Amino acid sequence: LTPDDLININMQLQKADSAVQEVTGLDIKGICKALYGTFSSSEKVGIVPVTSNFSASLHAITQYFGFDSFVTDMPDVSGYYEAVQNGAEIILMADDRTFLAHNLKNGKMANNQPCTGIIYAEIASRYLKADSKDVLVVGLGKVGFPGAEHLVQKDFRVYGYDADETLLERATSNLGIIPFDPANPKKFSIIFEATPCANTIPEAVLSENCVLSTPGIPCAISEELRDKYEVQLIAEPLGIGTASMLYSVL
Ligand SMILES: NC(=O)c1ccc[n+]([C@@H]2O[C@H](COP(=O)([O-])OP(=O)(O)OC[C@H]3O[C@@H](n4cnc5c(N)ncnc54)[C@H](O)[C@@H]3O)[C@@H](O)[C@H]2O)c1
Ligand SMILES: [Mg+2]
Ligand code: NA
Repeated sequence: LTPDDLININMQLQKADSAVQEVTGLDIKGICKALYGTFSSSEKVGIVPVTSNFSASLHAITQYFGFDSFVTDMPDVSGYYEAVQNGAEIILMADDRTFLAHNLKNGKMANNQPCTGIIYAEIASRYLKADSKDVLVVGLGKVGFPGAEHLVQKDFRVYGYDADETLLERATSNLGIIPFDPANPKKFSIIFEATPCANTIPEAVLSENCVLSTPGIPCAISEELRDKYEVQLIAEPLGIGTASMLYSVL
């Protein structure tokens, strides 16, 4: 990582912590502890690079959350061996399809996708100044679906939309979410987006001071629409989802 990148990671996490605290009354750590019922004892976490930067970002992130983390010198299997040999209690590693946390002490394993969906949906659901239990979920994929599922389990009135009609069909029958028509816009104060696309939240769906909790990249909404409605944005590239994985595994 360049000097700029390191500054950016800490800046984004601090900014994310403030935004989450403003919205929910708790920081990311607080959200995680309440979500999972776990507490951190500064567990030793071995981050192993996989050949199928990212790991350097993970190191900065895990240190920020108080973990005793290190990155192995070797990648892949040699790295895994090195991590276990050096007393890693939790292993953190990713290929192109899967990013996992594996707690070797208790056997618990986390997948980044549902962990990210759940925490971003949790943050959204815990908006203190919410005037209803209506929540809009945009994107019902590997991150969105678990997020919507969590909101349903918390007895929220969950509206969902996905541009993939088959996935929308699946979610509407298996989860019991209300299919949302973007052409029939109702106003929401709680929005959860999990899409790799921009401009996915129509203006007409927005109300003033609404919370948009989104792990999606690029941003679901433009800066101009964000400013016009004073949207309380919760958006961070990696750390929040990583914290969710670690706490879910403790
Ligand atoms: N910030 C983080 O920590 C973090 C962690 C994991 C993933 N992500 C990001 O979250 C995003 C979603 O991840 P994923 O694994 O669920 O992807 P995915 O492909 O499994 O799901 C994305 C879904 O969004 C839907 N979609 C696309 N455009 C849409 C539109 N205009 N309206 C409604 N739905 C639309 C697609 O049909 C798809 O089902 C990705 O950008 C990913 O990189 C972020
Ligand atoms: Mg994140
Ligand atoms: Na997006």
